[PDB]
Amino acid sequence: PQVTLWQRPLVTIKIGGQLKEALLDTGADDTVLEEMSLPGRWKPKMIGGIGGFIKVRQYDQILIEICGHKAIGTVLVGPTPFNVIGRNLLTQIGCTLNF
Amino acid sequence: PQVTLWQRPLVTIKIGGQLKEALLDTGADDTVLEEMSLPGRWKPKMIGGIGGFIKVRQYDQILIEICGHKAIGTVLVGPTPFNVIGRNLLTQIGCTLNF
Ligand SMILES: O=C(Nc1nc2ccccc2[nH]1)c1cccc(CN2C(=O)N(Cc3cccc(C(=O)Nc4nc5ccccc5[nH]4)c3)[C@H](Cc3ccccc3)[C@H](O)[C@@H](O)[C@H]2Cc2ccccc2)c1
Repeated sequence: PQVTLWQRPLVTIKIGGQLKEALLDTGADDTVLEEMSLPGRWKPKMIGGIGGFIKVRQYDQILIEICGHKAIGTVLVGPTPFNVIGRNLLTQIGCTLNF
Repeated sequence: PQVTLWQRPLVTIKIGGQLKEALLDTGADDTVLEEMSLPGRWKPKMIGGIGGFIKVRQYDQILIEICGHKAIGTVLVGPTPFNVIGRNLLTQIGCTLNF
């Protein structure tokens, strides 16, 4: 659908059997989610934002359903203030910007 | 134009007589630019991001031209790693997300 930006572009995701809301974030290269229960092995990673750097657990091959749309990719789980869907997944659900 | 998200959505802006490149960022509420010479009066502000919070100077009613589109708005200048156009200006140039 089309989303204007007068509000935050929030969507529902289902991940790991849990329902969450997340921002569709075109500035973010990677998807990063607040700390939560995911099955599996992960590897530590460090990522940067405004404010500085944080350490996150990287999970690969995770299935996310964003709106109805399923995608599989790497997810980083970490101390973010908000769940953000980044370009790695936005690409898979066919998201574009238009102006 | 429509922009797909396989690469960072960068655009040229002109602000304060100077030409810069900036990311179109649907997840950012506010616009935040690296340190630069703006004239005028400003206010301290702190904003948060992934990584922590930073202190910035807020300038109001500044003209930006982003592509050939003029907008006036608040801009925050400070130590971001990259210039970010946030939704406060994205709404003025008519930007939309579509999937
Ligand atoms: O993959 C990422 N990295 C990365 N991959 C890697 C791979 C390998 C190694 C290292 C790596 N590193 C990555 C993923 C997600 C987010 C970010 C960092 N990231 C933000 O940090 N941000 C804060 C941001 C940016 C601009 C403006 C604001 C804003 O207005 N805030 C605000 N607070 C306030 C308090 C009071 C009053 C007014 C206020 N206003 C906020 C928001 C996301 C966000 C939104 C809400 C809450 C938390 C985070 C932007 O949307 C994002 O695109 C982006 C912007 C940005 C992009 C690059 C550099 C710096 C910044 C990076």
